[PDB]
Amino acid sequence: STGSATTTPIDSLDDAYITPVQIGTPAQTLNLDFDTGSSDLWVFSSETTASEVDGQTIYTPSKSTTAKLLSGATWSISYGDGSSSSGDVYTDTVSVGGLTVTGQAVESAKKVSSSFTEDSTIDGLLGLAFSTLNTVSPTQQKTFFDNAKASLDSPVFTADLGYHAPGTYNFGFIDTTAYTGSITYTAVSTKQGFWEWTSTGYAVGSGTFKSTSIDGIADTGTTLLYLPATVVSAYWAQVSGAKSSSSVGGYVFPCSATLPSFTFGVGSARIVIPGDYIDFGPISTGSSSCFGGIQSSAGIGINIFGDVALKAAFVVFNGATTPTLGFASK
Repeated sequence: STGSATTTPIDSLDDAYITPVQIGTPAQTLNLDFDTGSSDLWVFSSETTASEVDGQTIYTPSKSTTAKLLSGATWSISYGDGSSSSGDVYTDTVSVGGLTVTGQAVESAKKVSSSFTEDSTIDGLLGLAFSTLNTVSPTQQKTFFDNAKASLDSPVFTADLGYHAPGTYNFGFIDTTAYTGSITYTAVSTKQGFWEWTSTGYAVGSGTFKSTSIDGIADTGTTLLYLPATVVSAYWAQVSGAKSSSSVGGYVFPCSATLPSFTFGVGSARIVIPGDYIDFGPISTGSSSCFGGIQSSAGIGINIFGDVALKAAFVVFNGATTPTLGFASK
């Protein structure tokens, strides 16, 4: 089997991407944030504290003839950005772009933190990291991909995120028309539960490539590119007037600037992030100070190849017995 679904930016900045997901019978379609940095499929629901729902579409398990309470199961998650959610668990039928999994754990939120409530466009998350990170207790549950894998034509999914435009998540096949050149594959460590890999280096603008190993995670659920402070300083040093602002919480730059590109290495291959992808607009409405899309990972504890990086590539998440990651230009 295969599936193919369009993923759409939530706003004009590409702060996140939403993908429609069918849950239950008859289908209830929710727009979920596909997150290769976590492993829970959780949704706003009829059980969510009413004051914490503001415009989201909810899953109502009582209206699904295929929903079954997973007795005794609870979940609770906290994300790298400080947000969180928790609740109980149903199993139900879940379909993404024509690919159907029966008996998928659908984690129903009883509580969500403010940042989720405040984002009306995201109805929940669909985790695509390794199932070892799944938070369901006392019986850990499998991700949608893990459940689908054996049925797929090939045990892979691909992320093709757009810049200021829709893109695609495919399951079970590589669309060879979706990228240019060849796909370069690179080793993955699953020891922390992430799609963790090592970039071979970077360049700033038309500058020379610096060969250096940069361990990090491919994370569709993180907006920005978080890299070591040395690398980030080298980038922003090429932007007149850019500075790290402790009050804002990162590098800012004059909105009048033209940003240089940023290149990262995948083996001997190179992925070029155009400068415009690195502009996240005014820090507050009407400001002429703009927020940068490349930020320091210092104090996160890990480097994160988030959407800023991934959207410059066609990315293969290869879930073979020994997983790997592939990157192609597009």
